[PDB]
Amino acid sequence: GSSGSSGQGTPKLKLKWKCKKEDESKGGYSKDVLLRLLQKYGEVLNLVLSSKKPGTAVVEFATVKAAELAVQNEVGLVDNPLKISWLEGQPQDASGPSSG
Repeated sequence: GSSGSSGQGTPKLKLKWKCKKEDESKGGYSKDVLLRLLQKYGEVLNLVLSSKKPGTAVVEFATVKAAELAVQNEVGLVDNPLKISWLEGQPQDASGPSSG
C-alpha cells in the first residue's frame, strides 16, 4: 500500500474520543483523567489537546513500552472506549523469518 514514517523522536500518541458539537460539555474525559490513565503505564512527558476538532488530543510518552501498553491495554472507559491511535512512530516486529 503506502507507508513511510520515520518516527525518530519520542513515540507520541493521539487520543481521540466521541464528543458532541462545539459544546461546554467535554464528554467523559480530561487532561487529568487521561494523564493519570497513562501515567500508570508510562510517564507522560507532555500531554497536549487538539482544539481544532472536539474530542481530540495528543500525548507524549518517554518510552516505547509504555506507549504500546497505553495503546493496547488502556482503552479509556467501557462505555466510551477511547480511540488511541499511533500518529507517528509505530512499533513493528514479527516473531519469524521475514522476506520479500
